[PDB]
Amino acid sequence: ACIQPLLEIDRDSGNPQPLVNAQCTDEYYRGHSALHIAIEKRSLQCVKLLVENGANVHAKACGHFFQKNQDTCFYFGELPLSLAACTKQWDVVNYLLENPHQPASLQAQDSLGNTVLHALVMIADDSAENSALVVRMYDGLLQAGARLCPNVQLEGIPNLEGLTPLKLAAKEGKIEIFKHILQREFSAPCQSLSRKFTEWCYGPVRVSLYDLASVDSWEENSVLEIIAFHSRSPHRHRMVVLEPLNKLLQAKWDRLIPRFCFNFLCYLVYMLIFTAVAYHQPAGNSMLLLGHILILLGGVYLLLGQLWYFWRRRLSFMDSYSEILFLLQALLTVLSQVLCFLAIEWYLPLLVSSLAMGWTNLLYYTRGFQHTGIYSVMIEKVILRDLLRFLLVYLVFLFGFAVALVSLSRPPYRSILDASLELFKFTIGMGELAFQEQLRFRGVVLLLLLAYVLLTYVLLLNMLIALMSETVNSVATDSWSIWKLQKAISVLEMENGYWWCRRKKQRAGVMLTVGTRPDGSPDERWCFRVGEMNWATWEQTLPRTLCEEPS
Amino acid sequence: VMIEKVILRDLLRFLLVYLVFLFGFAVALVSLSRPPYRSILDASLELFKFTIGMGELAFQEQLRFRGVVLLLLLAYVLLTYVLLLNMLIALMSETVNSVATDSW
Amino acid sequence: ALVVRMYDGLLQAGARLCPNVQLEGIPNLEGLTPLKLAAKEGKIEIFKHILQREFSAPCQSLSRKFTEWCYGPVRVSLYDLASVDSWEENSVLEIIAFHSRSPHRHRMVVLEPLNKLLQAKWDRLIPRFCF
Amino acid sequence: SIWKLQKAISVLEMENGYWWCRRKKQRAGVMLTVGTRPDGSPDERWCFRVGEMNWATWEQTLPRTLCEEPS
Ligand SMILES: C=C(C)[C@]12C[C@@H](C)[C@@]34O[C@](Cc5ccccc5)(O[C@@H]1[C@@H]3C=C(COC(=O)Cc1ccc(O)c(OC)c1)C[C@]1(O)C(=O)C(C)=C[C@@H]41)O2
Repeated sequence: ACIQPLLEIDRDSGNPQPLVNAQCTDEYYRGHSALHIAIEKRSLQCVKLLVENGANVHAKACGHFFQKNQDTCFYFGELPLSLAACTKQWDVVNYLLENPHQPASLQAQDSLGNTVLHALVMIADDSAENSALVVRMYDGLLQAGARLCPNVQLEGIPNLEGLTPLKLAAKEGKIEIFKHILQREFSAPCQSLSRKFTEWCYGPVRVSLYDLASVDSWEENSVLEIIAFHSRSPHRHRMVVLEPLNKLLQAKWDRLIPRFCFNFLCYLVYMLIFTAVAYHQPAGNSMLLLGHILILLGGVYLLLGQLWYFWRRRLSFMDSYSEILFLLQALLTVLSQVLCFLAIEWYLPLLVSSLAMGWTNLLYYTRGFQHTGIYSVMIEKVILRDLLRFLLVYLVFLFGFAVALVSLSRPPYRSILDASLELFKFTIGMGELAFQEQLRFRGVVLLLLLAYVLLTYVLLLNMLIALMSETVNSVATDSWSIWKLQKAISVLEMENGYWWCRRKKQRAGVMLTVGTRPDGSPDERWCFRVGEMNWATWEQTLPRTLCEEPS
Repeated sequence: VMIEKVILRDLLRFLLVYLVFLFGFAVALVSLSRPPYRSILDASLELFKFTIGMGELAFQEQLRFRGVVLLLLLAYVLLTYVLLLNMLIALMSETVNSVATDSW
Repeated sequence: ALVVRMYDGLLQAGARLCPNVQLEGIPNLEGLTPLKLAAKEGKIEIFKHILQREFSAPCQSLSRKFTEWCYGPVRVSLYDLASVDSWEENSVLEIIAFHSRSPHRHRMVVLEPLNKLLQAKWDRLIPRFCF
Repeated sequence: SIWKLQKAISVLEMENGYWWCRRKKQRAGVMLTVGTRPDGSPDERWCFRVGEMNWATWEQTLPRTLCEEPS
């Protein structure tokens, strides 16, 4: 009851700065206002009453409680309409849009650049209860924006990074709203906000068109490039399998199979030349000088290509494993030929080390096939995860027992390294244990060898059952989707061209008139066709088609 | 039935990967060792003996580059243990997620 | 469900009949209140009930879980640490750790007021562990 | 959870102190007034703050709060 007479009193006194537009002053709670409180407390009547007296509906609540990544904070954006949208209050959003005094604007964006659609992207994590809220409020705000301001396209407005809500949902890793936005069908009042159409439906077969406005890799800063090279989430291999993306990447791979085979044969010919030059090193001196020159050129080529990769689209151990191994082999090759040109005589271990490393890098090209590509994915995952803690524990046990046997044996076990070598021979199955008959302390040496053998059998058995428990309690589609993500990164690399000659890339998909716009010229969109077959289509209603007869 | 399905499916890609690793390391040891490892075949035979459990490794004390030979042998042993471990868990991922009526 | 229903009913009835006496303070001859007994004997369901307990308008002081504020979906909930804290002698944490003999000890450490408190102790004691 | 129990035993042992220096232990959590008792003075309890995020809060009934603004 006290609100209306108090505002009448504050208007009667004649202040220069009003009471109803009041901002909190603290650093933790800066810029907060009574309108944010009224929207938080779910009271529509107090919102109407504060609006009619003249509350600022674009008040930017920029406090430290209202920022993104601080602990136990609520990031809704700054504006009141973004708060009303995030807090599931539909009638408050409706009144704030359609009031006669001081209308809230959908184009209005916060200090971080985010509009209300970006905020609805940011709040989503995972549930039915969060996801249904976010998709319903997203669709409702788009339809309300088409009603109130038809010329503005609300999904075009970017953040301060330069991202639209679709690119933001791709980067932050939100699967549910990204999957909703890519395939979105609207009805007869406003159908031009759709991204999915049906071109024709002759019986059970039909042809669905998908829009590729920001999805195609032809335009810079795509969705495909953001999933491949800019997203940091562990959701990245799941987002590649979705409905317009899988067929598009399969089409690009089927276009680019010949260049993959050509790059394979070029690398194989390089490694055979490098093998013959490292074998015949020790007339023929002319052919060996030509061979050394070709190896130096190949090393400079691979080194510059990998440096251009790391400069261009990076800034990350498991994701960039292949590029690291190619970089090490290239640097060791160039360094070894520099030392052979200067004759520093240490060129031969670097030469054979880069030779072995270059032959074992031939498993990069086994990702063209599924049957062996998933196998090399598993080799990466075994080397990076499960081998290193085993080596940690094993080297602790090994050098503890080595120093014990060196110091207890006062010709057997002369030094720490020569005792480590015999204790490592026990692991292979080549090591010798016996009753020495010359040492004074024979029984203790034999007891320590028996204990070492039992402990390392325990360690190997543990490693095996740890891998079995990790693999048997795992989803089958994960290895398949990691392989698909590797192919997607590979096809986006082959599309960009070689480093010495940048390629002129082409659009994908046909250009056709999808409909009429609200104003003037008809809607003209680049679309990608996916054929579909469904046998329950006789029950549901027939959708509107762009064409009549299948072509 | 299981013998045929093990031979045709699992063993051949393992042999592919293993022979790539094997002959890469064999040519490296032949060229690095300037009486040990006299030829490509005679060094491939020793690196294959390491898989049986019969293979001899030592600090050679006559070659100039002893430590690099020892380091390459240690790396070969770890990589082949990784490959056999992978083959085993790949068969277990095929066999755990299968219907029991199918072999019958 | 029987034990939690009758436990709450007895607390409300004793709060009505004899208000000054607190029933949950009276110890056994072993020295234990019912929360320490539920922690010691290994009973997960009633221990989990007592640690997060909310009562209503007639008898509100019998709760052990309070909400300090709720701004939208976020809230800060206040949990009482009367016998849970390791400052006092013969705690619930000491009884779960040492004096319990059940096979259910490791399941009782993961409960909602305990997980955050033990993480907040471990993040403070990291440097002495490295030392 | 077995590993969490191991860290719990470790943090109790480090909190108790060494044998040669019996360390003085400190209370955890803030002390604040929760409400009034049925007899006389208000209740002052030592409490531990746990933050939570819940999107089912709108359909349910709103609980009693001890403070007004999030501070
Ligand atoms: C960067 C890492 C992690 C790495 C660099 C080198 C030292 C490496 O040893 C490891 C660790 C290691 C050490 C000792 C024995 C085995 C493995 O594994 C690779 C790394 C592991 C091997 C095995 O080859 C692979 O990893 C398969 C592979 C290669 C290239 C790829 O692009 C690839 O992608 C699928 C997979 C290659 C080596 O370079 C090699 O052949 C020699 C001489 C040593 C290998 O270190």
